Amino acid sequence: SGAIYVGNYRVVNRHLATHNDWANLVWEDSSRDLLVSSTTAQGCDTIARCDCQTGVYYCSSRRKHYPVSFSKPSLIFVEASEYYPARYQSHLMLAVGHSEPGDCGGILRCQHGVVGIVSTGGNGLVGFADVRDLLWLDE
Ligand SMILES: COc1ncccc1NS(=O)(=O)N1CCC[C@H](C(N)=O)C1
Ligand SMILES: [Zn+2]
Repeated sequence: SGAIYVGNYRVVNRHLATHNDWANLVWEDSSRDLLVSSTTAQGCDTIARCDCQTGVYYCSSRRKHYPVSFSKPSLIFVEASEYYPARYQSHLMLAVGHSEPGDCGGILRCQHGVVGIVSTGGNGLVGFADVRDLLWLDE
């Protein structure tokens, strides 16, 4: 679990969005596993606008932060799950690191701000949904 809170927006994994997220929907994209809902309170986070390929993510299944080198956002094949059919997920960045399904929503940050959230994993890999190209989150 986990979300990004920026301005009057809440960014969550689309497969973990609640009834309240869908009732206050701003934008969603199944191919990216992202959903953004509106909030009444001002958020605590800020978004990186950079090309960093290293950073630190929070792993709830270890209660620890880990440093990572990750690939540039790209279209990657993701096996079928209870939430989606087998498909290509876009804007996904991979890194070597521990993750379990409940780790989705953990934030990946660099020195500039939030880069993305955990969205995929397995066999010593962890995949993050990028949010740096969503410029409208800042206005
Ligand atoms: C070890 O398993 C995981 N670890 C972290 C996050 C996720 C998994 N499991 S997953 O990649 O199969 N995943 C399951 C939930 C939906 C996700 C999606 N973005 O399509 C894909
Ligand atoms: Zn950066």
